[PDB]
Amino acid sequence: KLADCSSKSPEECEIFLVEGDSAGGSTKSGRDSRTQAILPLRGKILNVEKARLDRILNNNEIRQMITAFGTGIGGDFDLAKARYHKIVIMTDADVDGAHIRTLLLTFFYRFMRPLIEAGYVYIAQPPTGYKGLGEMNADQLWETTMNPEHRALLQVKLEDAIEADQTFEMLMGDVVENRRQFIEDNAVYNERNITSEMRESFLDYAMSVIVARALPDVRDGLKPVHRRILYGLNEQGMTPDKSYKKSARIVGDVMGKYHPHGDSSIYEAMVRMAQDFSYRYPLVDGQGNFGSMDGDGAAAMRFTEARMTKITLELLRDINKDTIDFIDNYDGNEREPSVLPARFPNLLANGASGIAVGMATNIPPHNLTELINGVLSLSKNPDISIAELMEDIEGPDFPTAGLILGKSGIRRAYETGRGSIQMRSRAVIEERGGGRQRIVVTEIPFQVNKARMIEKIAELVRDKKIDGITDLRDETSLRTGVRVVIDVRKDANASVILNNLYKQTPLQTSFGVNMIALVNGRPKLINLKEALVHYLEHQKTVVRRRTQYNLRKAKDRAHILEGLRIALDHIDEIISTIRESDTDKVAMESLQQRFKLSEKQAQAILDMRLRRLTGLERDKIEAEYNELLNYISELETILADEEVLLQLVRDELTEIRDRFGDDRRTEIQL
Amino acid sequence: KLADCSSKSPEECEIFLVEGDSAGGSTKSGRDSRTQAILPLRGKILNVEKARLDRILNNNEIRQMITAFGTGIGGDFDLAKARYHKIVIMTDADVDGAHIRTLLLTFFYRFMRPLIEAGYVYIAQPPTGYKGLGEMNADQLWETTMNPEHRALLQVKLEDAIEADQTFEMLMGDVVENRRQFIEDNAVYNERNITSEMRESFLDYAMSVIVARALPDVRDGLKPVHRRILYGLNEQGMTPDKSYKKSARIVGDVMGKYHPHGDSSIYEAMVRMAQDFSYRYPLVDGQGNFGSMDGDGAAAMRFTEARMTKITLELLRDINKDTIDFIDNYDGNEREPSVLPARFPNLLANGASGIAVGMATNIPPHNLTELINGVLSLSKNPDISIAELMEDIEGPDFPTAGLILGKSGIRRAYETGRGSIQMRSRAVIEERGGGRQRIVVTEIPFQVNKARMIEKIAELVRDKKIDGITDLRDETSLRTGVRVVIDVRKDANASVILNNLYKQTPLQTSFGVNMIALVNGRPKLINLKEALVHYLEHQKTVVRRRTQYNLRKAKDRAHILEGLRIALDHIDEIISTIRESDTDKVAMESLQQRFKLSEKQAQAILDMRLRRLTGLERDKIEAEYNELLNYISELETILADEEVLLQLVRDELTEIRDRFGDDRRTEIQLG
DNA sequence: AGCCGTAGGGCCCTACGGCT
DNA sequence: AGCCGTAGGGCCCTACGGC
Ligand SMILES: O=C1COc2ccc(N3C[C@H](CCNC[C@H]4Cc5cccc(Cl)c5C4)OC3=O)nc2N1
Ligand SMILES: [Cl-]
Ligand SMILES: [Cl-]
Ligand SMILES: [Cl-]
Ligand SMILES: [Mn+2]
Ligand SMILES: [Mn+2]
Ligand SMILES: [Mn+2]
Repeated sequence: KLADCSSKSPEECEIFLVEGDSAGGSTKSGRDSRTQAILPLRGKILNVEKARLDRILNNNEIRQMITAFGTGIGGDFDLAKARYHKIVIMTDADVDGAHIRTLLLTFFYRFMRPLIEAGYVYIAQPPTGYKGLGEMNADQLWETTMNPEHRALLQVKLEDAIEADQTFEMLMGDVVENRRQFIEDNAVYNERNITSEMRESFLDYAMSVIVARALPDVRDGLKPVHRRILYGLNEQGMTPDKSYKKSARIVGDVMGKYHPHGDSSIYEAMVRMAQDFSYRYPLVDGQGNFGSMDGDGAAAMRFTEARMTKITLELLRDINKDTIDFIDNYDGNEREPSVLPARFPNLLANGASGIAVGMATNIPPHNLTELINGVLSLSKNPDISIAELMEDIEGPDFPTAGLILGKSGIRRAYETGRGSIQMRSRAVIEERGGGRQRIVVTEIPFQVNKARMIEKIAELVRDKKIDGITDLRDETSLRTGVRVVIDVRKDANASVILNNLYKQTPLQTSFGVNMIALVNGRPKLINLKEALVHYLEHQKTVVRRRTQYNLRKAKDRAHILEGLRIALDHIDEIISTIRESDTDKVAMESLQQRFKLSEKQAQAILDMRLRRLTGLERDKIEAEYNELLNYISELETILADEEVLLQLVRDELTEIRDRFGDDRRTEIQL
Repeated sequence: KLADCSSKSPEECEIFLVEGDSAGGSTKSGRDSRTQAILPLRGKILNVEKARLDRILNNNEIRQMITAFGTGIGGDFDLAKARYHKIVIMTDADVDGAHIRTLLLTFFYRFMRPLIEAGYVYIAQPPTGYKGLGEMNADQLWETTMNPEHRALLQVKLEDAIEADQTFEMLMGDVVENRRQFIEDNAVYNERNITSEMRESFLDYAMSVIVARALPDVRDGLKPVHRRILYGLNEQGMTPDKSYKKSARIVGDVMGKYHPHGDSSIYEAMVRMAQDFSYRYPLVDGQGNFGSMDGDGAAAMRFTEARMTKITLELLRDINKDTIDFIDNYDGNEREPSVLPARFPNLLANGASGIAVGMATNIPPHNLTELINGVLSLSKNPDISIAELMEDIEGPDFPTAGLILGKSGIRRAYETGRGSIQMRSRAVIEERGGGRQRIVVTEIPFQVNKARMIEKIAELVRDKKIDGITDLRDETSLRTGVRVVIDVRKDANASVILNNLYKQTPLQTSFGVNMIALVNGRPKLINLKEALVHYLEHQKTVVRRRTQYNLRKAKDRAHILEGLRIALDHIDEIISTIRESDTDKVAMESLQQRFKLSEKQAQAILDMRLRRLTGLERDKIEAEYNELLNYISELETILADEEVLLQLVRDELTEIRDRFGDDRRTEIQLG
């Protein structure tokens, strides 16, 4: 909805395009309303390079810009009717605002190309460090970005019409592989030429989606939003032994500290982590309505509560023992983990699916006993083959159970990273009395919506697209579990109906495996052994660093305790020394001198409470020291022999297998 | 919408009504889907005692119920066509769920009475402690509420049709005064008869809105949502000196801790406190788009940042010195203040508007300097008249400045608590060249939406209801301020046009004063002096309790200093005593009997660190003891003489006036 | 009239890749 | 063709009282 300017001389009038009304309100308050109109849009606009033509012309946003510009489109473009001589793209200073700019330019170039050639399209430059313009105060948006006296608008120029053509089709067109080859050749881990602006802005968007949004890290199997939710729960001590915490608090916590994005993305990613039909090993324990297999969303975040599951403690275990590198957060006010310790193989256990740019990923979940057995075998034989690994890891193990048809799709996916896996419901034919039968479905394929699949069966029966079905009911319940009943007409073959259902409904569904994950911060198609080799290497690194951290801290503490033991052994001299010093600093110097102490030891002596001089407190000091010396010698044994450290890796993985390993759910049928 | 059950036999089928899809999901997952259908609604349902039939019949929620029930309505009702023989009202277990229940009952009583008389209407009893059914797990909603083996449904009974009629008309009808009377007459601060159910659930709703939602407390000027926000900022140290904090963290924090309601009510309440066109003395310091006078909303909470203003530190000043009573929060997991110390008279300074039940409140804002001089005059003269307080407090002072026409409406509002005050835009007539003129408006009345005012004027011009306006523009800008231009046709009398605009548009707007506030937890219409009296009596209690807290605290400390003095004087024997003690208890027991020490004194000695034995601490400890003793008598002098306590209140008020007092913005012109 | 301000409640558009 | 899941972006109904 346009906020027009009062002047009607197009030569001096500017229209700014902003992402929405949050951004529009700061822009309206700061503008010069005589000459500066504002059109807030609605986020991502239609990609006209990919869209059917009738659909573009019906698009509400497309239509409001055409109307606003007054020019018309395509053949009917009349540049003499433009209502503004500066069209100013002013999206947010983040990667999504870069994307929206590339979509806006695609539309101008494909439908209002003379606007560009006439020098009418500009790119505003609002400062970085604000999530959107709505975060800026009006006078700041004026002085930095909109005031003609200070701003630095870039004018879009079209130099090479053929290169611009090709550019728009490669970046914005539907041939993914040309977009993908552009990203790989260019990935890096005033006036403005449109080709160049399109390239740099789309690459800026595409790389961010690839390494910091849609794909999981090979080491902990997490995407950034999930890693930040799980770190946020741990920062707040939201452990299984504590009471549930309001989901609104959690989301608001994670958004402000670590994840500068919309609340629905954070909340709905936390939700998936609590759903036992989505996560093979759920990472979040939800209290309340957390959605169903029928596609119902969760309850609004003001109602639900959450904490960590017990297995999530294994993801976070030893995160504060210098086991993983922390990084600066998005605004330099917080620290966050680049990766979680991940003391079970979470990428394969829970799987992943993510639509990135130029590529996607689709990793099925696995049984945790089999995975760790697989890692165990790899650790005892670096040259193990994929086939040997499949003796441990039979194939996927979906939270929703069901059946897998055959093994060659599994084997291809594990050997190459790509493969097609036919999944089936668990369905039986059974008698219902009076000579009649029914088909009874008790498990359905992974990621299939049950209500949607039932409606698809009702549509087929209604439209006479399948014969033999008299009735269709969902009898699922907490007491029953999943139970879908399809009653068969008397004397009709119910095996033929079922096989037809497998052909015409999601009762059979394929899972296309496409195992892409971040390896060393780069997207990579990996096979099964590589995924396990990267995980095992992470675990050797974590436990080595935890050992190195534990040894430093123990030695420091022992060093302190040696000072307290000296003080307990010479308590009268300690008192005399301190009492005869004017100041704490003279005391600290004199203690260092008399008793050969370090500064840290002297300050520990000065900080000791008189209660530490009682009998049982002196014994406590001696006991902690003796215990610490034994602990130090054990830690040093581990760092001195790579084999002992590798054996500690296997032992802690075996402990996790025994505590959290469960039975396989999906049956793999020959 | 409707998740129907599979049985088509009505006598065994039940339909549960819940507030929405969040509640519906838990209900749908817990139900027995053979006999239990579910219809989520959309929150507050239409009050059909107040609405006419055309609106009712086209309301989406009402239609869905009628279709689902199958019986038709009114004279078309047919009990034989009921698709269920149990209609179960299962709203959330909170006062707004009680309200929705009264609304649904009203609809059944007025359109489907034979359903009640057949005993087909029931009330479910989900357990308390959940914000909505969407917080329960599926299985616990089944076992507590839906399972026929353990549930306690209430069958709605109609026992006297004359009493029911009158009850529905009184509680839900148009006339407000009968509703207000029922609340006043009744407020206290497995089958169910419908009149009892309607009176109980409605009174619960009404009392909760009256005393814990829409009306300000007379002492600190705040409604519960605003108090909890501001307390929330203070408990997280979001002070003016610290950086801004993310609005979403604040809102999520306040909702979990103290305010179990929608995030839109929390965020919008914080937003208004940050608007210098809404608050005469803004309590929240906002970062980003916090809305405008055109009725633009604030940026969404994921974009904005907030902290306290400096004047808000005065609302919170002394909150940690036992000056106000803390209470348990909604779930018993937290403590929250019942009232803030409010070291400036914030009820009148910032005003309030609120719609409650059976009553509303409209308090206009005032100039801080005038208010405090008012309170000061009062404190010197309990018998002071309203005319004399108006020598200090001339009338409201809107953040939007503007003009007030005359004093008679102000005077009536201050004497009785009610009165109409005419607000006028600041408007001049000026030349624009070529012999033509214009009207220029630079200030609009309080709470008038500028863009809406402009389009009303434009509407009068295009509908030829006002002569002589040729053009109209909004030239407002950050550099210019508010500036609306109205061009006048050449030769037209721009003063006639102006006067017509005051008549026909919000350019002139009334403020209807209705000073209702909470006095001792009860709503009360109060005049200006009573409002000032209650505030001053608050300031006396706060300063007296603060003084008593510092006295208690200073005496505990001097006591500790006396025990440490003794230790430092016998430090060798203190150390030995301790060293030969196996446990801290034996040490405690020994120190007390040897040096005549209390438990806390001997605990302080055992807690003392070694660095405290340096040779100037004894004098440093003696130094603090003798100032503390000077400090204890200063405090005791205040508590011994009420005139001194009163003078201390005046002194701290005068200093607040000097630091935050500012000039009057609204001009009162005579009438 | 419809607006003030705390409350109850929810829906739909867009991009992106790969499988059907 | 339209589904999967992280992302960008917003709008409407209801109660309540006084004018
Ligand atoms: O308690 C907390 C904690 O952390 C938070 C972070 C962030 C946000 N939020 C919420 C809000 C966006 C969600 N509602 C948008 C409405 C627009 C619209 C239009 C038509 C139909 C519908 Cl249904 C809707 C829904 O914007 C924002 O930033 N809230 C919270 N709350
Ligand atoms: Cl300590
Ligand atoms: Cl304090
Ligand atoms: Cl208005
Ligand atoms: Mn944005
Ligand atoms: Mn509710
Ligand atoms: Mn008027």
